[PDB]
Amino acid sequence: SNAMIYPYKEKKPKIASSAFIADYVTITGDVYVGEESSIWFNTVIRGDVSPTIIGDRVNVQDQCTLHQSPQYPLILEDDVTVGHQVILHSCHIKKDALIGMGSIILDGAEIGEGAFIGAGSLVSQGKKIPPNTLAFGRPAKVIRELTAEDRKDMERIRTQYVEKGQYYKSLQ
Repeated sequence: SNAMIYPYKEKKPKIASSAFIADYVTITGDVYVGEESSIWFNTVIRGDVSPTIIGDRVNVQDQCTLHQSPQYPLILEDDVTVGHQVILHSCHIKKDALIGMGSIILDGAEIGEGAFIGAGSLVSQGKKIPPNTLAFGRPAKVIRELTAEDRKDMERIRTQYVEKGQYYKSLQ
C-alpha cells in the first residue's frame, strides 16, 4: 500500500486489480502482473532492461529481486511459487514450478512445468530443468522425479498463497 510504482521511460507497470502488492515493494517499467498474484514484502521488480511477465495466481515471496539482461525476458507462468530472497534474472519459469527460497536462477534458464528447485540453489545460465523434477545445488542438478506427494504439497502452497495474498490485501 506503501509501495513504489514507477514508469521506466514510456512503460508503466500493469498490475491486475486482484493482485496483492505488499508494502515496501518497488515495481517499475515493463512489468505485467496477473490476477490473484501476490508480490510480497520488500520485493523489487525493476522492468528496465527486458519485459517481466508474471501470470495468474503466482506468488513472489518476500525480498525477491526480479531483473533482466537484454537478450531474454523474465517470465513467470501461471501458478508459480517463488520462495523468499530469490534472485530471478531473465529466466523462464514454467507453470506450476516452485523455486526454493534463497535460490538464484540465471539468464536463459528454463524451469520446466511443475519442477521444484531446492532451497539455496543456483541454476546457471541456459540451464534447462525438466518438468516434474527436483533439482538442487550450485550449480543445480536434476536429482529425481517428483511424486504425487511432492505435487500435493506444491498445490497446498500455491493455493494458500493466493488466499493469504487476498487476506493481507484486505488489511491495506
